Amino acid sequence: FPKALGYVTGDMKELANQLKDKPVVLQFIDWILRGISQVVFVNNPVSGILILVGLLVQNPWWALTGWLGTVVSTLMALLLSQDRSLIASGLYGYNATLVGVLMAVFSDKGDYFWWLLLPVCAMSMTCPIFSSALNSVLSKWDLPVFTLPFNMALSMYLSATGHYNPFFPAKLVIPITTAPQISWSDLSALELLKSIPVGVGQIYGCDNPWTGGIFLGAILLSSPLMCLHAAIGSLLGIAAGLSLSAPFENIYFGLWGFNSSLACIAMGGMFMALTWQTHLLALGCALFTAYLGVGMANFMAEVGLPACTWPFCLATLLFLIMTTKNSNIYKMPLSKVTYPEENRIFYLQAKKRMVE
Amino acid sequence: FPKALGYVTGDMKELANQLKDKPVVLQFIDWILRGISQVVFVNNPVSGILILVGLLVQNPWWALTGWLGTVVSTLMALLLSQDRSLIASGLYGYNATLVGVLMAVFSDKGDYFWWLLLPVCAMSMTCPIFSSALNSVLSKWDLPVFTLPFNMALSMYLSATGHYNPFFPAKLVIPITTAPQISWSDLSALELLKSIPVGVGQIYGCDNPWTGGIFLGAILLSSPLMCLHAAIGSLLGIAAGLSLSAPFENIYFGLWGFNSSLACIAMGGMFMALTWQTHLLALGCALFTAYLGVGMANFMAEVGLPACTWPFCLATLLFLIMTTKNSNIYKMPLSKVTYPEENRIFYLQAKKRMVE
Amino acid sequence: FPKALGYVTGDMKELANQLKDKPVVLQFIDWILRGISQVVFVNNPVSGILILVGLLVQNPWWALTGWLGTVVSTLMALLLSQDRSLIASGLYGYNATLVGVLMAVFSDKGDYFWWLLLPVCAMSMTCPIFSSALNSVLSKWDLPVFTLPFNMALSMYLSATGHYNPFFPAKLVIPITTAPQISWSDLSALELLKSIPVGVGQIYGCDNPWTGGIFLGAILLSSPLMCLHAAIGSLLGIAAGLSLSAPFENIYFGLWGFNSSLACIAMGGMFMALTWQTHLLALGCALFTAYLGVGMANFMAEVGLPACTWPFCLATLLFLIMTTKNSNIYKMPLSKVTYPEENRIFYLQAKKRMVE
Ligand SMILES: CC(C)CCC[C@@H](C)[C@H]1CC[C@H]2[C@@H]3CC=C4C[C@@H](OC(=O)CCC(=O)O)CC[C@]4(C)[C@H]3CC[C@]12C
Ligand SMILES: CC(C)CCC[C@@H](C)[C@H]1CC[C@H]2[C@@H]3CC=C4C[C@@H](OC(=O)CCC(=O)O)CC[C@]4(C)[C@H]3CC[C@]12C
Ligand SMILES: CC(C)CCC[C@@H](C)[C@H]1CC[C@H]2[C@@H]3CC=C4C[C@@H](OC(=O)CCC(=O)O)CC[C@]4(C)[C@H]3CC[C@]12C
Ligand SMILES: CCCCCCCCO[C@@H]1O[C@H](CO)[C@@H](O)[C@H](O)[C@H]1O
Ligand SMILES: CCCCCCCCO[C@@H]1O[C@H](CO)[C@@H](O)[C@H](O)[C@H]1O
Ligand SMILES: CCCCCCCCO[C@@H]1O[C@H](CO)[C@@H](O)[C@H](O)[C@H]1O
Ligand SMILES: CCCCCCCCO[C@@H]1O[C@H](CO)[C@@H](O)[C@H](O)[C@H]1O
Ligand SMILES: CCCCCCCCO[C@@H]1O[C@H](CO)[C@@H](O)[C@H](O)[C@H]1O
Ligand SMILES: CCCCCCCCO[C@@H]1O[C@H](CO)[C@@H](O)[C@H](O)[C@H]1O
Ligand SMILES: CCCCCCCCO[C@@H]1O[C@H](CO)[C@@H](O)[C@H](O)[C@H]1O
Ligand SMILES: CCCCCCCCO[C@@H]1O[C@H](CO)[C@@H](O)[C@H](O)[C@H]1O
Ligand SMILES: CCCCCCCCO[C@@H]1O[C@H](CO)[C@@H](O)[C@H](O)[C@H]1O
Ligand SMILES: CCCCCCCCO[C@@H]1O[C@H](CO)[C@@H](O)[C@H](O)[C@H]1O
Ligand SMILES: CCCCCCCCO[C@@H]1O[C@H](CO)[C@@H](O)[C@H](O)[C@H]1O
Ligand SMILES: CCCCCCCCO[C@@H]1O[C@H](CO)[C@@H](O)[C@H](O)[C@H]1O
Ligand SMILES: CCCCCCCCO[C@@H]1O[C@H](CO)[C@@H](O)[C@H](O)[C@H]1O
Ligand SMILES: CCCCCCCCO[C@@H]1O[C@H](CO)[C@@H](O)[C@H](O)[C@H]1O
Ligand SMILES: CCCCCCCCO[C@@H]1O[C@H](CO)[C@@H](O)[C@H](O)[C@H]1O
Ligand SMILES: CCCCCCCCO[C@@H]1O[C@H](CO)[C@@H](O)[C@H](O)[C@H]1O
Ligand SMILES: CCCCCCCCO[C@@H]1O[C@H](CO)[C@@H](O)[C@H](O)[C@H]1O
Ligand SMILES: CCCCCCCCO[C@@H]1O[C@H](CO)[C@@H](O)[C@H](O)[C@H]1O
Ligand SMILES: CCCCCCCCO[C@@H]1O[C@H](CO)[C@@H](O)[C@H](O)[C@H]1O
Ligand SMILES: CCCCCCCCO[C@@H]1O[C@H](CO)[C@@H](O)[C@H](O)[C@H]1O
Ligand SMILES: CCCCCCCCO[C@@H]1O[C@H](CO)[C@@H](O)[C@H](O)[C@H]1O
Repeated sequence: FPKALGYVTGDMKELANQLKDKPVVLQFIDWILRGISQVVFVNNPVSGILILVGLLVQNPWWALTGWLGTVVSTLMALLLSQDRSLIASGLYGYNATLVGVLMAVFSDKGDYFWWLLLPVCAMSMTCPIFSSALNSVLSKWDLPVFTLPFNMALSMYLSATGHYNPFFPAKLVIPITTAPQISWSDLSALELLKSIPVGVGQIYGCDNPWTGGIFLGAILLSSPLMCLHAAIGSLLGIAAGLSLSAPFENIYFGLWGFNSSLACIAMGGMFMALTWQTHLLALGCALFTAYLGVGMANFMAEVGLPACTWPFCLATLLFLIMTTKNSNIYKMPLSKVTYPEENRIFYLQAKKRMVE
Repeated sequence: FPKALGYVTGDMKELANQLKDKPVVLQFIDWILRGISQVVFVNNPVSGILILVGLLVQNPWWALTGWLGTVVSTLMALLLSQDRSLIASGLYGYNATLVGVLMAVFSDKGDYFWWLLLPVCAMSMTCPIFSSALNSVLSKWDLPVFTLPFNMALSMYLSATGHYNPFFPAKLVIPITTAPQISWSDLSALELLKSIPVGVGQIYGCDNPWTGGIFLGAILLSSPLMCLHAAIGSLLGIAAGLSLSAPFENIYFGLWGFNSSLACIAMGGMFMALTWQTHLLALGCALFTAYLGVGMANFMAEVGLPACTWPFCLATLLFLIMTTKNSNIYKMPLSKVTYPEENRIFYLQAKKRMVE
Repeated sequence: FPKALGYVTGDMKELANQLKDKPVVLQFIDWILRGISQVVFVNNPVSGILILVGLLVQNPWWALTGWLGTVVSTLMALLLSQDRSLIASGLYGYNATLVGVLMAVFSDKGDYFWWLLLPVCAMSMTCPIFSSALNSVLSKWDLPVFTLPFNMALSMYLSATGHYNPFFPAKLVIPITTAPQISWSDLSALELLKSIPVGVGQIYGCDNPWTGGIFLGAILLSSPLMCLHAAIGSLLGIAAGLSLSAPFENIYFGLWGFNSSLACIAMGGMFMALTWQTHLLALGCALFTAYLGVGMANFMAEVGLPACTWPFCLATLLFLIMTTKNSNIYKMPLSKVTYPEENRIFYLQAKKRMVE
């Protein structure tokens, strides 16, 4: 356990290095699994395997379409001569992971609608394009693209099909038009506790509590700090939902937790170096993101769309673009971002250099 | 009167300088009052007091929530280590002024719904963040953020609550679905004249004609040119409304005047040096802004939102980003923007330098 | 024929050069006709005459309002001291061409509603402003503005009037709310073939097949490659429509073809040098653009608007911003863009220089 562990924590760069001479198919599978895990900012193929297992526990059909999307986007990125370092760390696959899974989730035709593999492929082939274009812009400000490629691809696909498409109908999204009757005496502490892993699970559209727990274990295996912040951000989404008197069903289903979870991971040591100041900033950002999440869900329902993780992308870019004159609130150079423990060591070293 | 006057015109930089050694609470109150007056591009705490009086004449509850928002945003800006020069000239408070007032205005729970002070605080704490992020982008093109922070915060809050929220319901916004019967014989010249100050008053969501008049006097006290352009832009909004056969009630209520008023102030000597060419350009921009105002009100009503001053921000940024080869149409360096009289002296000097 | 031909192919730069000394009214008419032809990226006044003839075959009223818009925008661009090279090649007129025609097309008052010439003028005067502002941004990334000026002007005008305006009502746009009954046995190969020129004709909102054919001949006269790509992109839009089970009426009317036609022209040798790789990329972009076209039509119908060519602008900017490490997928310097034959000669020369 102690020896074998260190080999599977972090971003497994030793395995990445040892694969560079191995048969190209093994390298490809490594890129697929890292693409899957990058949905939660993790660059680790063992975490990608565990996330696959969680997807399979939720619904093997969604596991299939998410895996298929990852493969097609990775192949497209190669056909289009994208940067190999980005491909090899999964950054040309994770948006198509979300595309495949959530196309399955929002289909109105149910499990194993095999025709769905056509649009799943089609939209997956657009993810590198979306990814390349956005990167070419945002990298000039040293910002990441997050899941903007996925959200653009999905809003476009779901607007194009809609509920009335004869071939690929989507689920009908209906805006609220009555105040939800709220009976606070039925509030269940056990179900709210359960909503924390579910909120993590909904990052991949999964409502099964066991799947959210498996996702948390995947993150934990890569990085304990990231896992802490995933859980905390899910929790903060729950608290926000209750602050706005949201129907308990939606909280229990994790709909208030996946955006704030993603924002809390990103801000809590990932793209900002972890100090007590940026920890509080990440809690603030998670809360803010939950409020933006419900606002965008309402707004998008007026046009028949889900919000998915538009809220996370917009909020987290906003917090990363804000400046301060506080030396302890430090944004990571993207070329130096790995995972919170390591980022913190970099920050402390650079600070000792600043103090010389 | 003549001696004491000069001390209260302009941006009162002598008082700003004399406060730098005074007790920190007096400095803070000065920053609050300047934040209030910056809603109309004025950097003057006496104007901020007069605007407070106008708010109180409209509705003391809105005065309270606007003041509270200004205070919380200013405190947040300090907690977040924002630039002190910007804070001290009110630029980290005015967006939260609008947030506090217009949250009161669009609440469906009426005057003195004390629970409303919670979201008023919450959204006010986001205004520095919105303000910092936007500034970090727009200042690279030497552009101001205008009221984009406020409009983003408010669209997000109002989308998140909506009309059916059990705790903080908003007013219901209903899109038009019948042509308004228009009886032109009832057009009242007295009421259209009255619509000019009301259009200025609606910059802070105030429909009381006395309040609009007090706002005009606040602007006048700081700068006669800015006050002229406020009035003219309100008037141009009226004319636009009539050009589109708008219902008289909406014109009389000032809904056609506040965006074009703001655009006319901004363009008429503030962010462009005042020449006869830029005066005409500012009239054009005010008209354009009124037309964009009604377009965005219709579009946003389709999703349940008011447009507030999205039209002013988008239109005025558009006119400030346009280039010309006309030496007399000159955009002010932001580091040199104070108020139109002074900006014009700078422009004339720089032009004499250009002619040497 | 052989001698006189070469004088009218391409961008007719010899005529442009010989006009520089001629009476200023002839120069102005040349700028008008080039503005008209730039709707399809053509810089050629004979093509502009042929496109006028096609407009007249569709509906002389639309010919009138499109011509009037071109004239007013060109005059405005001069009044505002815009760059003369851009004006003289039609780039300050084509957005107002579309404004005039499509305001006529979406009016609910029918042919020869003479009052419509007021908003046609008004919105045409905004096209240089929109054009200047957008250029000032996009030219920093070496990107064109495409028809974003037109689409912004039109979305703003149509939102401001809407269907219920007492003076300038627009056509009512109704979102889909039932699945279209689809009877595939009635599919007509003759009508699908006819949909190719109609798809080109709808670039100017024209459904008459003869008008689309005249437009294709205008493009052909300037550049055979551009004409090939116009036809192919229209065809690809047809195929997309059938892939999404669109009602045959909409395909036959060319609604699936005009955006993908424009994208295919732009990408197929115009703003990318033409190689077999960029030819395939342009086919992909045309298909992608057709799918985005239907998505934006659905989304915009939820707020009462047409999509017009928002899809073409957004998709083509996206494909032009994507990077690759493929030396054969080469984006043209804007200062070197003329028409595909010539651009290809430039690319081959620069490549021989790269290989030395
Ligand atoms: C969720 C929406 C409605 C509001 C989001 C607000 C948060 C983003 C704010 C509220 C409290 C703020 C924190 C309160 C005060 C502090 C301590 C402050 O530290 C100091 O200024 C002194 C110590 C030092 O030198 O760093 C740094 C900012 C921070 C973490 C703030 C960060 C931003 C926070 C978390
Ligand atoms: C409201 C929407 C529908 C249209 C908005 C149009 C305005 C922005 C346009 C219309 C008339 C234009 C003005 C008409 C002509 C002039 C004179 C022109 O001056 C000159 O070109 C010669 C003198 C010199 O050298 O400056 C400068 C631009 C200006 C003010 C134009 C500025 C822009 C204006 C106000
Ligand atoms: C319409 C939406 C749903 C999908 C749009 C997908 C297209 C944009 C993709 C699909 C097939 C792709 C093409 C398939 C493979 C090739 C060959 C490839 O050439 C090479 O990599 C080797 C030869 C060389 O060195 O150039 C260049 C990219 C290209 C044209 C690809 C360009 C982008 C294409 C057309
Ligand atoms: C029972 C737990 C051990 C299972 C088999 C060994 C896997 C441990 O991991 C091993 O770590 C080594 C580090 O020196 C690497 O060189 C190996 O490639 C790697 O497999
Ligand atoms: C091509 C698609 C855009 C790529 C932009 C990457 C910018 C972010 O940077 C990446 O963040 C990852 C976390 O998600 C880390 O695993 C990587 O080490 C880091 O380089
Ligand atoms: C190849 C790895 C991905 C999973 C493939 C699983 C195929 C299951 O097959 C599906 O099983 C259903 C019953 O469970 C049937 O109702 C469906 O018709 C059938 O297609
Ligand atoms: C069917 C999917 C196969 C994907 C592998 C394609 C790899 C080769 O395609 C590309 O060729 C370019 C030529 O200039 C190279 O620059 C790129 O590195 C390469 O990715
Ligand atoms: C690369 C993408 C390939 C897509 C292949 C689609 C094959 C469709 O297959 C069909 O699916 C239907 C719906 O589930 C079933 O009812 C049919 O039995 C099956 O033939
Ligand atoms: C270019 C694409 C053409 C594909 C034609 C495939 C037709 C498949 O079949 C059709 O599927 C429809 C789906 O709702 C049904 O409504 C039709 O009755 C059925 O005939
Ligand atoms: C590119 C187009 C691929 C999808 C076309 C068919 C999708 C809808 O086809 C579905 O399944 C059966 C397939 O024969 C039909 O009979 C059903 O009516 C329909 O629900
Ligand atoms: C009746 C009008 C006068 C009221 C009291 C004096 C206020 C005038 O203003 C005074 O101007 C001086 C300029 O020399 C400053 O030094 C003072 O601080 C300021 O109070
Ligand atoms: C932090 C929030 C953004 C600040 C950007 C300020 C850019 C505009 O600049 C400011 O304009 C004011 C008028 O409104 C003037 O009073 C100031 O003197 C001037 O610096
Ligand atoms: C402290 C400065 C801000 C203004 C505070 C005013 C408090 C008024 O108090 C309000 O007065 C109403 C009657 O006018 C009552 O109906 C409300 O219940 C009461 O809260
Ligand atoms: C409760 C509200 C109190 C606001 C005052 C907080 C001022 C101190 O907080 C911040 O500390 C930073 C430490 O690096 C400094 O750089 C900043 O200038 C300062 O604003
Ligand atoms: C910093 C923000 C503090 C918010 C304090 C909210 C206090 C709520 O106070 C309550 O308000 C209700 C609505 O007006 C009244 O009906 C109750 O009497 C009153 O107790
Ligand atoms: C974490 C936040 C939990 C706050 C619980 C406070 C409940 C206040 O009370 C509730 O207010 C609702 C408002 O419409 C009413 O509908 C309920 O009947 C009432 O019990
Ligand atoms: C963070 C949550 C704060 C707001 C919760 C309560 C807001 C709605 O509470 C309001 O006033 C009374 C308060 O007891 C209730 O009885 C009323 O039903 C309700 O209208
Ligand atoms: C019948 C076809 C010819 C019609 C009249 C001559 C038009 C041909 O075009 C001519 O080409 C010349 C190139 O040397 C130019 O110098 C002329 O200006 C141009 O008119
Ligand atoms: C002022 C409005 C924006 C102008 C930006 C022009 C950038 C594109 O560049 C232009 O493309 C045209 C094709 O459409 C070519 O005819 C021109 O030669 C080329 O310069
Ligand atoms: C001047 C060049 C543009 C075309 C002008 C055409 C004017 C036609 O005039 C129109 O003709 C219609 C019948 O066709 C009548 O019904 C309309 O009332 C009349 O205005
Ligand atoms: C009624 C329409 C007439 C249009 C012609 C106007 C041309 C002069 O107006 C402008 O004057 C500026 C003065 O600095 C020059 O820089 C510009 O080149 C010029 O276009
Ligand atoms: C520069 C813009 C000038 C606009 C002139 C508008 C003239 C309106 O003219 C009117 O048009 C009506 C509608 O077609 C007709 O019914 C009337 O007979 C005609 O007088
Ligand atoms: C500032 C602009 C004022 C213009 C007033 C012109 C009135 C033209 O006339 C009006 O046109 C309306 C159009 O639907 C009709 O409903 C009215 O009955 C009619 O009187
Ligand atoms: C700037 C305002 C210009 C347009 C105002 C009138 C537009 C609608 O006027 C139209 O035509 C006739 C004109 O008298 C009216 O009698 C009709 O009722 C109306 O349909």
